[PDB]
Amino acid sequence: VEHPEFLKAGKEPGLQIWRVEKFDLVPVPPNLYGDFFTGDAYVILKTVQLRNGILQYDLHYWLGNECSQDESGAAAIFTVQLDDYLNGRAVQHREVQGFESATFLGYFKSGLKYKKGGVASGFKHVVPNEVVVQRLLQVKGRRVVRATEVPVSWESFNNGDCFILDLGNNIYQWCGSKSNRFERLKATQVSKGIRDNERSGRAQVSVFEEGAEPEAMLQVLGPKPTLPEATEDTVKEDAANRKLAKLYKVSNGAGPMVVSLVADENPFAQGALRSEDCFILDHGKDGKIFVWKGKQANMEERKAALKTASDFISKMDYPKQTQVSVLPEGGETPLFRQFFKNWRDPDQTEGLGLAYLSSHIAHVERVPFDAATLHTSTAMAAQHGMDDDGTGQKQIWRVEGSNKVPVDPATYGQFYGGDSYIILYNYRHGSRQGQIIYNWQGAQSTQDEVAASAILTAQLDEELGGTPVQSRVVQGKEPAHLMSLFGGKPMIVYKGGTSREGGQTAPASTRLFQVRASSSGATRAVEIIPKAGALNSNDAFVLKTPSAAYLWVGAGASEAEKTGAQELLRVLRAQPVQVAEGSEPDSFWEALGGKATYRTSPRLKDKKMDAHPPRLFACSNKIGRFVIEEVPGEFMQEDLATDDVMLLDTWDQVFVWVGKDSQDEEKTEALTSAKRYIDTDPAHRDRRTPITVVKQGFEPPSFVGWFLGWDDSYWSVDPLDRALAELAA
Amino acid sequence: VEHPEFLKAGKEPGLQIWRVEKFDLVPVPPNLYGDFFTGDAYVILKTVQLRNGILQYDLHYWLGNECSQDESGAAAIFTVQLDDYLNGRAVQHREVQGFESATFLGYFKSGLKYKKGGVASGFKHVVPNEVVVQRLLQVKGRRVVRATEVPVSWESFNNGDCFILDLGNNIYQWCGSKSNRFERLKATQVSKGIRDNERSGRAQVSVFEEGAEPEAMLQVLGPKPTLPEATEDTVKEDAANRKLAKLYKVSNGAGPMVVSLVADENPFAQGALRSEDCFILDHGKDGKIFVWKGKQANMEERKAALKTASDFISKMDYPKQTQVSVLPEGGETPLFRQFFKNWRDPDQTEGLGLAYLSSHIAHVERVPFDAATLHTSTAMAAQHGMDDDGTGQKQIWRVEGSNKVPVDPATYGQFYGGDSYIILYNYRHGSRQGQIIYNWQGAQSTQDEVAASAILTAQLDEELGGTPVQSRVVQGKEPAHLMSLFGGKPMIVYKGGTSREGGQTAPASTRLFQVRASSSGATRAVEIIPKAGALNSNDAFVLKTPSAAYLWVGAGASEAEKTGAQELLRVLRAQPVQVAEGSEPDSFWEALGGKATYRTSPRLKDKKMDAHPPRLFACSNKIGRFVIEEVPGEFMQEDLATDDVMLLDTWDQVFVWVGKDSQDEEKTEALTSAKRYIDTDPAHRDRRTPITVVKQGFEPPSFVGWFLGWDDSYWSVDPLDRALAELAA
Repeated sequence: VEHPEFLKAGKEPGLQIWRVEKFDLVPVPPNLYGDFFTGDAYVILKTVQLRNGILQYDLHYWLGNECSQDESGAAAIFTVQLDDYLNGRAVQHREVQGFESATFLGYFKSGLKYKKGGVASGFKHVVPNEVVVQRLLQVKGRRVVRATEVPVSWESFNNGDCFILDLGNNIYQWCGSKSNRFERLKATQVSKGIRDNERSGRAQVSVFEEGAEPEAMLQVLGPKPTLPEATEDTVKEDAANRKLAKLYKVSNGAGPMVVSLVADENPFAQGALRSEDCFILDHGKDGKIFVWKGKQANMEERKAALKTASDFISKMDYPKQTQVSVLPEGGETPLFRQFFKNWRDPDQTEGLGLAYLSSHIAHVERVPFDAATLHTSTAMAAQHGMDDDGTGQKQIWRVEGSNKVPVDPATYGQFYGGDSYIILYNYRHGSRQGQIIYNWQGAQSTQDEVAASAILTAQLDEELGGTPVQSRVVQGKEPAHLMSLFGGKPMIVYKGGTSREGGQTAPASTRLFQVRASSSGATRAVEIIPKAGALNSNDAFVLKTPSAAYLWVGAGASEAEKTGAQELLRVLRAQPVQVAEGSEPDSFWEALGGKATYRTSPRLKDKKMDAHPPRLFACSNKIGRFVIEEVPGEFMQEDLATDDVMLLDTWDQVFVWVGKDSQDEEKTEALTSAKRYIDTDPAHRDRRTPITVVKQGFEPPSFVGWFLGWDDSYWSVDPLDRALAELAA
Repeated sequence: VEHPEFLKAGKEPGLQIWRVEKFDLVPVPPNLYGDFFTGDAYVILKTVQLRNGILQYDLHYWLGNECSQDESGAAAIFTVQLDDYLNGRAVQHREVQGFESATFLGYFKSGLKYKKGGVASGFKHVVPNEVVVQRLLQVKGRRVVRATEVPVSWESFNNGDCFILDLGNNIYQWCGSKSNRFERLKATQVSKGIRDNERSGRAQVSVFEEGAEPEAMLQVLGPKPTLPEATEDTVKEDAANRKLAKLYKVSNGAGPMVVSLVADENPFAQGALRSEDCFILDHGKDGKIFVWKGKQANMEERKAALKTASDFISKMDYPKQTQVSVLPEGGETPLFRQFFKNWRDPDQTEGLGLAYLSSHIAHVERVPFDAATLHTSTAMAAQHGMDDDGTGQKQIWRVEGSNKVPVDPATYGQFYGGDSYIILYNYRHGSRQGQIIYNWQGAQSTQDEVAASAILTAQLDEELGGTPVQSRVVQGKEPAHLMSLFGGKPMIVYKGGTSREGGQTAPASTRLFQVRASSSGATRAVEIIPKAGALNSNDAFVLKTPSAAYLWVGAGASEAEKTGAQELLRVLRAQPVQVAEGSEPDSFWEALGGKATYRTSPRLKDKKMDAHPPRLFACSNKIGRFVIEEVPGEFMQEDLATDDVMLLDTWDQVFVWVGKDSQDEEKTEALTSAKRYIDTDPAHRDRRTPITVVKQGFEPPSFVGWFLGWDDSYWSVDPLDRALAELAA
C-alpha cells in the first residue's frame, strides 16, 4: 500500500508540501505555501531537473517551536521512508522555525508566515470565501522576510518594524517611524500576498505610517500608547570569521553512538570518506552539521541517520535549532564539497553537469562562449566573465614611486612581476558601455609601490566620476577578461624584476612558462619555478634553456594553449621542440630537477557553475564587526538595497556592489570587505582571487547577466513608491 | 413610518435589540443577545405587560468605550424618535459600557459579552456556521458577570480571574489558583452560553485550573510564565453612604441651559414638580441622575432631554459614565418617587399597579392572603410576611437587669413601652418548620435593658444551635407575624411603664389607642399621645377619658379594626360609646384637645409590591467602610454566595441572609449592617423598620417565597461540582 501521497511525490519538477496530521500526510493548498502552523510539523519535497533530464530531490521536514514530539517524530519517519520510496537518493534536511536553511528559504520569495495554532488546537489551512478574521502579523527581515502572528494589541508593537492588521476584507499595513523604506517594501509583499493568495484579490490594502493610524485600527486596538524601540538583538548575527570544521566517523544502532575524530581541521581529504561508514561533517560553530552516508553502509544505520545527527547534537551540546543535512554518497552538494582539498568525481569527466544542481540556478541556461554573439548576451558575459571582446581602447601605466608612468605601447601585453600596473579600459557591449580600471599587483612589487598603485587606482576612479568598475588582480590569478585585452597574444607575465628605467634582469638560465587558456579562448603565459612537479596535463608549458625551446603540450591542452604557447616563443626569440606529454626526452626532464609527479586534475570547465554556484550576500562592518548574511533564492534586482553593500560571489571572482545610499565608510571598505569575505571562506580559497567593485547604476554586463529580471530604469523611481502604486490602485 | 424597524417595535412583551449601523437600526440575532461590540452603539427595548393589559416601555441605548460620537449620536437620536413613535410613554436610559444600570443588566442573567471591533472595523454579529475562531475572554464579576475579549496572550492572565480560550469546536475554561469557587461557577455559565447559543450546542468545553493547562492551550499561548495578582480595584464602590440628592429646574430655549436649585435636600415635595417644566433629580454622588418631563413641557425641550442630561453632567463636572434616566410625568418609576416624601397618584386609589412594574418582578403572581391555604404557599408567606398562622407554641420573657423573666401567661399580648421582651416561637409551614426569636424593644426602655435584650437574644440563638430566625423590632413598627401570635386578640402595646413587679406608672387620665390591621387580618392597638391630628380614617381608635370611653371607627376601617378595638375595650374593662367618623360628639373633640387636621389618605394594600419592589443586595466591609451591591434581575437561589451576607429588602422589613462560609465578623455584624443599610437609604424610611436575620439552610417561608425556584436540596451538593457535571458531560 505504501501510502497514497508517495505515489504523487516527485513525479515532475516542482514544490510539494504536506502537513503531518495525526501520523498522516495532508497536502497544503498550493496558494498557501509559505504558511506554517507553529505547533505543527511539515514535509517539503522539492524536485529539480538535472541537465541530463534526470530528477533531483531535496527532502525537508520542518518543525514549529510549539511542535510536540509525536508530530516531529511522525515527520522524521516520513522523511526517511519517503527517501526510501525514492530509492534513497534524496538529500534530507531538518529545518527548525526561525533557523531554516538558505536552500529552504529560497523556495519562498514572497516570504514566510508563522501562524498561531496547529492540529492539536483544531486549526487547518483553510481559506473559505466568506471568512471572519482578526489577526496581527509582525513583519521582520531584509533578505528573508518572516511574518509572525502575534497577539492583537499595542503591546506587540514597536517603532522599528512593520505590522499588518488583517481584518478580512480590509488589510492595514502599519510601519514604525524608525522603519527603513526597504523594510516597508518587503512588508508590502506580504500584504499583497494575503490579498491575492487568501481573499483572492478581493480585499483592500491600505498602508499607513506611525502617527496616522485609521479609525478601524484604533477601534480594535484602542488608543496608541508610547512605543518601544525594536529589539535588534532578536537574533543579531555576529559570525565574523568561522571557516573551521571537523570531520567525524560514526557507527551506532541509535543508542550506543560511537564517534571518533578523523580530521581535526579542514580542508579535509576526499579519501577520509569510506563507503562502508557514515561520517559527520561538523560545522556547528556556524550552526550546521552534515551527515554523510556511504553507499555500502548498513541499512539499519542508514535509516537512523536523522536520529544519529540528533544524538550528535546532544553529545556535542549544540543548540536544538542547528541545521541538519544528510547526503548519500554520490549525491553530495556544493556546500559539502567545498570542505575538501580537491574533490574529483570518478565519473564526471564526461556527462552533463553534476549529480546535484542548486535550486537557485536550476533555471539558468548554460550559454557557451561565442565572440561573435557576445555583445548581444549579458548571460554569456556573466557566465564567461567577459564584459566585451576586449578590443576596446586601453591605456597602461606602471607605478614608479608615487606616479603613473605610461608603459611603452609596444610592450603592451607584457608584465613584470616586479612592478604594479594600472589599466584603463573602455568596454562596449550593446546593452552597456563603460570603463574598467585594472590594478595588477606583481608578486614581487615592493609594498610601497603596491600600496601606491591601489591609491592611484582609487584616485583615477574618482577623477573619472566614480563611474568605472574597479578590479584588483594579483599576479597569478589574472581574470579572463584581463587576458583578452591584447589582440590574440597571450598575456605574458615574467616572474622577473622591473621594466622601468632599466631592469636588465630577466633572461635567466632555466625558465618555465605555463600557458593556461580561458572559456573565451584567451590565454596567458605565466612564469613559475622550474620543476617537474609543477606541470599540468591540461594547459601547455614552454621551457626556455640555453640549448633549445621545449614546447611541452599537455594531453589536456588544445588549440588556444598551443597557439598561445608558441606566440610566446617568438617573443622569447627561440625555436621550440614540440613535445607531447608522457613521451618526452630525458633532456627535458633534467631541465626541471628530475621527474616528479604530474598534476592530472581535470579543470571543471563547464561543470564550474555546478560545483561552485554563485551566491549573493549582504555586507555589514557596523561597529568594528564584520558580518555577512546570504540572500536566498534566484538572484533578483529587487534584493539590491541601495543602502547596502552586496557581494556577488562568483567562484572565479568576487563582485562587490555598493548601493548609492550606503555609508561612506563602508563603500571605502568595499575591497577590504571582499578580502575579509575571502579570507573567511571555509573553502580556504586562493587569497589572490580577483576582486571587482561595481557601482549602482553602472553595473557591468558580466554582473547583470546573473539577474534575469534586470532593468536599468529600476531605480529611476523609488521602488517603495512603485510598490505602493500597485496596492492602492 | 419614520422607520420600518419602528413598526416591529414594542408590539408584544419581550426584549428587542438593535445595533446602530451607519445611522440605521439593524436587528441583533436573539440567540446573541448579551453580546456587544466595544466600538458600537445599540438600542434596546424592553416591553413589559402591565397588570391592566397595557404595555410598558423601557428604552435604553448602550455606548461602547471605543464608540464614536456620531454612532453614539445616532443612537440617542433613535431613542428620542422611538419614544416619540411610542407616544412618549417610554422611560429612557443611557447605558455606558462597564457601568450599566441594574435594570438593563437584569435582562441578561447569563452575563454580558464585550467584543473587539464594531461597524467601523467591519465586524458583525450574524456569523456563518463554519467559522474559524481564536479568542480569549476575561470574566470578572460576582453579581453581574462581564466577559471581555482580550488579546490571546499570557500577558492577559492573572491568578485570580477565570479566562475562556474560545477555539471553536473546543472551549477551554481556565481559572486562576486564587479564584473563588463562586466565580468559577459564574464563568461556567458564560462557557455553556457560548456552546449553546453560538455553535448550536456543537462544541466541547473543558474546565481546568492553573497548573493543569492542556496541550491545545499551551500550543497557541506558548509556555506559561509566572502570573500576576488580580487588581481588586473592582470599582471600590466608595459610596458607602449616598442618601443625599438635589432637585433642579431646567429651562432652556435650545442650548442656553438654565439650571436652578428648587430643593436643597431630600425628601422632596411632590408638589415641586410642575407640568410646565423639566426637572433634574440629582443623585450624582451615587452615580445617577433623572430628568423628569412635564406633561405640558415644550416639545423642543422634551426632544432635547438627553442632551440636557449630558450638559448637566458636564456642567456639574460628573463622570461621563454617570447613569441617566429620563421619564415622563405620570410614568415615574419606584427609584424616582422614592426620593419624594409621601407620593400620591391622582386616579390610582382604584387599580393595580402605579403605571409602572419593575422588570424583575413582572412575572411574580400576586396572591391574596388566606389562612386556610397559607401553609400551602410560600409565595403567600413572603408577600404577606407570615411564616405561618401564628398558632404555634411560644414563650415570652421580659428582660429585667440581665435576666429573662417569664411573663404572666394571662398577660400574653400586652407589651409595656418601658420593657424589652424576647419571644421564642415555633412555626409550622407545610414546607418547613423552625424557630423565630422576636426581640421587641420598647421606646421608653432603658439602654441597659435594651442592650441586654439584644445580647440575650443573640445568646439564645447560639445555644439553640444558631438555627432560629432572629428578628429585632421596635415599638410601633411591629411586623405582621408578631401581631398574629395572640389568637384573635390584638397585640396591645401601652407606651406605658412596666409589667414587672414594683411599677405603678403611666396611668394617664386620658388615653388614645390606634387599632391597626394587617393584610393578614392580625391587628395591634398602639397607645398614642391623645391629639386629634393623630387620627386616621383607615383604622379604628379608642379614646379613654375619665368620664367615658369612645370607640371611633374611621370610614376606611373594617370588621378587623372594630373587633380589635372592642377586644381592647374589654381588656380596659370599659363600656364603649361607639361613634362613626363624621358625627364626632363635641365631648370627643374637646377631649382630644380640640378638633384638628386629619389624615384620610388610603393605603397600598395591594400595589405595595408595585410602589416598593423587593431588592436584593450584597454586603461587605472590605476596607473598614460599608459597601452594598445590588444583584440585578429575578431573585435566584444561585445568587446567594455561601460566603456572602445578602440583604433582601422588602419595604416592610429587611432580611439579612448570612452565608455559612462568611467571616465570623460578618455574621456577628449582621444586624448592624442592616441598620447601616437603612440609615443610608435615600428614601429616609423609618429607622424602626424590622430587621430579620436569616441563616443559610434555615430560611423561613416568608423569605424563600420570594425565590420562584427554591430547592431545599440545592446545597446538599456543591453547586460548582453540580454545574461542572453539566459541562463536562
